[PDB]
Amino acid sequence: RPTFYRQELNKTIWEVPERYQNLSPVGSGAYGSVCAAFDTKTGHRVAVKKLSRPFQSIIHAKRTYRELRLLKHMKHENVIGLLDVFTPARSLEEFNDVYLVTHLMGADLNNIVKCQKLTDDHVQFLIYQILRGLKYIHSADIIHRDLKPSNLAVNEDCELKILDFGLARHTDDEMTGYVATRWYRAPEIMLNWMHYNQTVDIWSVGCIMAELLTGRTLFPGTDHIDQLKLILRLVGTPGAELLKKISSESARNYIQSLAQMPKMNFANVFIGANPLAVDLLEKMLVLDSDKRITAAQALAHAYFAQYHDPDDEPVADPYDQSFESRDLLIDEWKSLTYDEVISFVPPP
Ligand SMILES: Nc1nonc1N1CCCCC1
Ligand SMILES: [Cl-]
Ligand SMILES: [Cl-]
Ligand SMILES: [Cl-]
Ligand SMILES: [Cl-]
Ligand SMILES: [Mg+2]
Repeated sequence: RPTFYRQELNKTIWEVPERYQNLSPVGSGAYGSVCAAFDTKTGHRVAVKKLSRPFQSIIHAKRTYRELRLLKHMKHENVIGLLDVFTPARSLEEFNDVYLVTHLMGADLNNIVKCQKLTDDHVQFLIYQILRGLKYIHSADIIHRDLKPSNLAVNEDCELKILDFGLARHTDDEMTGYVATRWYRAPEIMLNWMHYNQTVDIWSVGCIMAELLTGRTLFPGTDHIDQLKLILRLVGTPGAELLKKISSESARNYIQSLAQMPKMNFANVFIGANPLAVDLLEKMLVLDSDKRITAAQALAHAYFAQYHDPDDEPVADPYDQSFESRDLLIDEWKSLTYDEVISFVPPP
């Protein structure tokens, strides 16, 4: 057990191992209560997150367990991973706080890139890395649900990591109005058309790729309905095949109230873009999710010929998420979380 020291940060007392020095509050709070630090064992600048009393309810206790399980599993160059997890408690009986440590992320895609279009070579490399990480995520049967520029960390060498695992689900209010947290969502999850699956994340990648090519948001809707109208103008109104798959009777009735429209010519929307990029966008931005390209298929598309290497695009170890359908009491979720803290093994 390391020696811990105490200091007042973010309105509470933080107690951390001596290896972490120069703690300073960082960020806006979007990912929790976070400080930047220098890790003297590894030489890295790190982010340290404190979960203060996270066993206050069944919902919070299970969410804490979920975040630790997901972060402990993710081991891929293009996905956030866990450097350390610790508690100052010496036993289960005094266990109350959890701290998580990762690499410190400087910039994201949209603080760096807002209002600006990038060169085609840059677009190839950035989208390639998103798809490489997504192939890994999907091979573990995890659905991200919230890919957007603010969740993509990027360094000076254009290297990228996917963020946002195990946090609270987004609220109705967070999704209302002229807001970036809805502009990247697939129509079937935005409007609860049907039981969705991992294909929702490929729609989001298409929206991100379009924005890197043009410098502009693809579907900047002022509300859910305005956004649906922007989507259907580009990709066309649904045919009878997809209408049958919309299990919501009320949503199906609303769709039929709209005049029918054909799919637009993407070469006349994305004027001047690499024809191979136009082709890939047509395969991602398909209304019927069953027919969208997968991450593994997209890595083999000719647009990525200068980066694709099928011997260096790994998949994940199996991820048991049977806990997600299990009902337990607060103290049982707490004991499961403690076991995962004490069993952590750091990376090489
Ligand atoms: N759970 C997370 N998803 O994205 N980022 C996350 N956290 C950031 C701060 C350090 C802990 C991990
Ligand atoms: Cl230490
Ligand atoms: Cl504690
Ligand atoms: Cl964003
Ligand atoms: Cl597992
Ligand atoms: Mg999110």
